[PDB]
Amino acid sequence: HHWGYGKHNGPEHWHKDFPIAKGERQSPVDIDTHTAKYDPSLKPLSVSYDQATSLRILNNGHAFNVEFDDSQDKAVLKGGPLDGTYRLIQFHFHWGSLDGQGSEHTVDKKKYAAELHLVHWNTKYGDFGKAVQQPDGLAVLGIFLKVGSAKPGLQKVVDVLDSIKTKGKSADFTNFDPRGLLPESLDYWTYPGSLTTPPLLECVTWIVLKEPISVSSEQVLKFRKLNFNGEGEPEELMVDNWRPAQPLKNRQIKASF
Ligand SMILES: NS(=O)(=O)/N=C1/NCCS1
Ligand SMILES: [Zn+2]
Repeated sequence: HHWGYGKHNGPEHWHKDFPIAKGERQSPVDIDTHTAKYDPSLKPLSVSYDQATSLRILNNGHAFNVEFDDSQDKAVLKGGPLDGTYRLIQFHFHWGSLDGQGSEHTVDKKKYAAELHLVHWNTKYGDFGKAVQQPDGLAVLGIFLKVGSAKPGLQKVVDVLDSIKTKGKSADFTNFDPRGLLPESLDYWTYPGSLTTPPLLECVTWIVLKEPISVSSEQVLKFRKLNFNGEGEPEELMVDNWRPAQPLKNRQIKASF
């Protein structure tokens, strides 16, 4: 009976195996744009993905991860609220069964069709596993997806999904450029939070871009053809793999703009 997104194992049940689900800095959250305050102490955000080196794509039964070679300082996030350098290790998405839902964060209660998470770890801790024992161990760059025009930079991901339909399948996925997934503007909101999947660790500085990217209906429809189940098992489409907004508690959301 492991965790998932269904009636009997979904987000309302995670707290039994992962009590931090009811913690003081859980994610995602609703971003109330009128209560968010501009912070002139934030330095410019630096997304440096030119030497990023993707290696593989994997269906983990919860989403798909595009994994990077993080053995050297290549694809990094710096600046903004961050102290020091954070290295990209993977990205993945959360999405819905319908275009009117799928994002994890919300903006004045608005749900987007999907949300992209670029996961980075603080290099002062040496690797990802040590970083997730630290309150400033991770930085996740969150980007909203709306349905409209296609995102050309996403198509290479879309086109490999047929080869990883089911849980545990993976494929070679070299030379993917994550710069092709970024909107024009780097205007963001930031707050301290957590991973949004078990184990829900409270190690994340969230950086959520204000400008969504547009993807086409055909692109998101291909996400929704993935499966939560493994091969040869009854089909459960991989849809609505998002955690709803959690209590803000004693936090302030800051704006960079
Ligand atoms: N959705 S998320 O990016 O906050 N969750 C994660 N769990 C494992 C590392 S990334
Ligand atoms: Zn995520």
